[PDB]
Amino acid sequence: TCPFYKKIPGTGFTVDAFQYGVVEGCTAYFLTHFHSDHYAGLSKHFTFPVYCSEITGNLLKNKLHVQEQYIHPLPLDTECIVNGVKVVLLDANHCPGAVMILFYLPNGTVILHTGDFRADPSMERSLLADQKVHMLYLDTTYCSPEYTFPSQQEVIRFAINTAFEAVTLNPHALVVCGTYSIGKEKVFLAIADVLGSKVGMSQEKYKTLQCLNIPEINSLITTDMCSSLVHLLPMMQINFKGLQSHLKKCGGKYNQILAFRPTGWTHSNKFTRIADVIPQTKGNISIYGIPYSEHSSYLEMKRFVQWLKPQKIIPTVNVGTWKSRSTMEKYFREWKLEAGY
Ligand code: NI
Repeated sequence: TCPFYKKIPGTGFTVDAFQYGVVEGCTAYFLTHFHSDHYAGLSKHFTFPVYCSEITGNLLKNKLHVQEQYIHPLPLDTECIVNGVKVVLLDANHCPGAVMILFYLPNGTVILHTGDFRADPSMERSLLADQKVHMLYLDTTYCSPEYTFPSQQEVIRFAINTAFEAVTLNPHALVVCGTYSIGKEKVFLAIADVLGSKVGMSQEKYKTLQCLNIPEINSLITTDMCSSLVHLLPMMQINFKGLQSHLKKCGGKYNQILAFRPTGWTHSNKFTRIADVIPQTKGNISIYGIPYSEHSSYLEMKRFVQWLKPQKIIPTVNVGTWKSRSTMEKYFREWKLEAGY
């Protein structure tokens, strides 16, 4: 059965609720982004209306084989009427195609669902500035003060310089980047760009990337591994065993691997700076774990919520334990008392 935080009161709408069969009363199913916990249950046999961004729609069609007739793509930053209710989709600053959804209820209530997001001060000058929000359905992935990490810009600087230095010292070095879903493409794109290379990958991943409306993508990626010195591999394969095995396959083209594992937060954050991060090393192979997040830090989240001043907050992540729920409500109350709403 569909949980309460996936239902929108006073509508026939659900959000990211595809793994429960047919939901009684649902006239339209919203999908915020193309990540598997969120699309879980969609397939080519689905026969209800799906509302989403253009990019999420390209991926539903080509990767999941959902039929064209049930795909309703909406432009961003645009007031749209769906089943007689006004809605707006806004960029979530998560992965490609990810959105937040504003719902204007027929009774005058205004709801924001964030989907997954990385809060940013630029959201404070979207269409959110222009009216009040009564309920906030919030991505609470990192809702605790210990969850710190650098900006995406700083992480990317670190990766580019690490790669450029290593390959300038040893032109026979190969760079490998891990991936298991969409998101974080800037990591491998920025490294490839500084090395004057395209990114090589499997046919299945090249297909996924072609769905994303990235400018000049055909100049940036390829299925021809041999021509490229940046390779993507499934994240599971980013270990000494996997990478050794991969180095064999390149046929004496390369004598060293430098690899990057993008993670969310890791406890190495609580002591060490991005400047100071070191790899794990075995022989001619080095693996760097880098903290490239596409979710809000605690500080980013707190700033967004204090600016929005919602009357009620409904969390959508970490909801399964009494201790998590209780911890989150405490931070909400401090935030509210500090800012005066
Ligand atoms: Ni996500």
